[PDB]
Amino acid sequence: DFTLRNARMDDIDQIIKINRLTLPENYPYYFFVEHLKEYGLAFFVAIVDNSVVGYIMPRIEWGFSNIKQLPSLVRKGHVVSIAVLEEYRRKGIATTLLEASMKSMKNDYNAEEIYLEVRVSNYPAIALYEKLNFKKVKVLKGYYADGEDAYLMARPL
Ligand SMILES: CC(=O)SCCNC(=O)CCNC(=O)[C@H](O)C(C)(C)COP(=O)(O)OP(=O)(O)OC[C@H]1O[C@@H](n2cnc3c(N)ncnc32)[C@H](O)[C@@H]1OP(=O)(O)O
Ligand SMILES: [Zn+2]
Ligand SMILES: [Zn+2]
Repeated sequence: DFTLRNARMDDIDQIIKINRLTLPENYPYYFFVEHLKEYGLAFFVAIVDNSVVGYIMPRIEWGFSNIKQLPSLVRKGHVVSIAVLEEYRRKGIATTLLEASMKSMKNDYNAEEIYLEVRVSNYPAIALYEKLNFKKVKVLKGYYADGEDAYLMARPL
């Protein structure tokens, strides 16, 4: 099994190892800390055997909606990053991480929608998001450094 808690400063070292193990977008350490500091209530880690094996890093933004047809300002949550170590996958960890963060985005930060980008070939992540009722909003052409497209995916909270 596993447990969930809010991320702390001393988790950063492990969050970074997980990020570099699982994703090509390898942010600097200060990028993680700023999100921990500013939006920490929605920033969660998954713990197995006393170690972090998964994380979700949020940002709460103010600006134009990804959902509403006409240009309108909203508080929107942004899943900047989420990852789970390979050996602990398919156990419901990312689902739980996402759910906890979405709840905090709504209850702590009063966000009314949540969004993210994901590589079009990332079927496990896309499946994960769609299972949580995210919808593909549009294709972002050449979004990634290597030129791969992303799906912008979003939903109300
Ligand atoms: C904004 C984001 O950062 S975009 C990038 C996301 N992060 C990454 O891609 C990093 C590498 N990949 C991973 O860490 C993981 O595969 C994650 C984060 C996508 C999923 O973590 P998991 O804990 O394994 O997801 P979880 O166990 O909650 O599974 C939820 C559902 O997603 C789907 N899913 C997860 N993995 C797969 C897979 N390999 N194949 C098909 N569907 C999958 C399933 O529908 C699953 O439910 P089910 O198997 O019971 O039917
Ligand atoms: Zn993003
Ligand atoms: Zn709270």
